[PDB]
Amino acid sequence: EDLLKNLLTMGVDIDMARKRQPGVFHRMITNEQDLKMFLLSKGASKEVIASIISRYPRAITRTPENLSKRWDLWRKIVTSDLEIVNILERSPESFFRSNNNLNLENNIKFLYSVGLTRKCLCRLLTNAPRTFSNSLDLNKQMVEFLQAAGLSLGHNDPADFVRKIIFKNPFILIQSTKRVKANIEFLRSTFNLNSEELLVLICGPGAEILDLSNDYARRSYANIKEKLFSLGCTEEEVQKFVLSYPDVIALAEKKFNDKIDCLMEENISISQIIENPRVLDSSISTLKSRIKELVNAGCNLSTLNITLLSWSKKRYEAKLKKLS
DNA sequence: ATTACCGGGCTCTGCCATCTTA
DNA sequence: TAAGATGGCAGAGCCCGGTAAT
Repeated sequence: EDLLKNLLTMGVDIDMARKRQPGVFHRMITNEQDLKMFLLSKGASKEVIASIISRYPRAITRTPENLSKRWDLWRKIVTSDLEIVNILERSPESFFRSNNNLNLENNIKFLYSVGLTRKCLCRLLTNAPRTFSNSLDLNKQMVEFLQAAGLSLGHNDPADFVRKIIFKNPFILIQSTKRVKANIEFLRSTFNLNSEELLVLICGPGAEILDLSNDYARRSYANIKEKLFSLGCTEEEVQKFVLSYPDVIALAEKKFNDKIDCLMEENISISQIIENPRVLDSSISTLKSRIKELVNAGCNLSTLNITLLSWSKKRYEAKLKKLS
């Protein structure tokens, strides 16, 4: 009845909203006013509230009480109201897509029961909020899948692998077990790779790899192989390089290639590059920016130690002064 | 005094398909 | 038999600085 006019006053993108959840508009009762007041109660700007609703309309169908109990359960994990406003601005659906506050509460029990610390639950929730809308069974699945993979390989107590992984890869619990499995095999296959080596890879420098979508790791490594092969890098060189800096798989193929070229267009050998993988941390902008700075003093780059291209502003800028 | 080695800190969706449920 | 609840998917880095090494 009064619905559409409210949303207009609230600043909502009504057309977008209708298309995302049309069933919300076929309802004889809605709590849009309650919700606005509630969020205003907790710090949220009028604009944010509109954005929120625009993207997840079903939000307006929750009761003040439900909202309050959920919010309080988030406060058992995050410490301030402002921290929660900010999360919801970036990810409304995670808060509003369920209304099962019992299940939420059990997740939290379960996560504690698995040995994670508040510091960690806070980390999950802040970066991977949607963890807390998973059903209990779904969070169990994954956790049991990790435990399994823990003991399937050398690790003495999976309990502590689980934590290492979840700390380093706070996005692990909202990936399918399918996806994660495949990325593990891809790793095992393509490289050495005995249980011990693999474990350290997964908990550490290549933890991101487990979150890559189906066949993306295959296809990015391929492009890495081809691109380096094309430059006279043997396969062995190629492996040592990627195992020493597995992060490089995440880059989009064009981004990797570009980077290689923009360096090498300035007469930096491929050999110089793969022997100092970390230079690829820098953005292309950071790279060319810095490349112009240096050639623009006496440096020839052909024979310079290039580690500095990926140093901090301070260490880099310091060294640049000294070179003029 | 200066570089190497290595690990940390930010990282926070939005959509579509497929069940449940009332 | 329609909404709500849930699972699952593609996407595609950068930067800083403590401490060891020299």
